[PDB]
Amino acid sequence: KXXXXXXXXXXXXXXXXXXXXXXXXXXXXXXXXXXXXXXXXXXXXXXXXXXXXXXX
Amino acid sequence: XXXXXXXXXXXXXXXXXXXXXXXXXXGYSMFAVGIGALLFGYWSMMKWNRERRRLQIEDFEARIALMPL
Repeated sequence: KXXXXXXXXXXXXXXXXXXXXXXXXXXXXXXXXXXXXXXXXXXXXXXXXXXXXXXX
Repeated sequence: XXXXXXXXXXXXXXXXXXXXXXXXXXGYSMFAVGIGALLFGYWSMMKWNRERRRLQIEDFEARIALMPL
């Protein structure tokens, strides 16, 4: 019969897709990003005049 | 006639003879068999482990093939 086929060595992970079904990419479990990214500004500080301490 | 204990020596039993002598093993020849058995030991053992690999991959393939499980 044509039923006989030997594995020989290994599968080596085969990739095949045809049906897909709704694609499905993003679901996971999380609903929200939560507060998003924190506000951070970049401008590079010049010198900053006068120290905070009593002795200057 | 007088009869007493007679003297007999014949072979004298050999006065102090060494019996201890080197036998079978020589020295360098024993290492050729000793280390020779080791080199024969690893070569015979590792070929079986390569034959075990034929079984190993085939055993884990059964898990991948079985998805209704």
